[PDB]
Amino acid sequence: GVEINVKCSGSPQCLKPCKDAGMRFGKCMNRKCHCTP
Repeated sequence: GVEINVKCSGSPQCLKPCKDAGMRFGKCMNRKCHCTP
């Protein structure tokens, strides 16, 4: 279960493990963002 949010662009928190595409679409930590802006 890695979908606890649909509004959290806390980049090194979501983006540190997803330092691959964009900064957001869903959750930061637990879910390291669904990085599709």
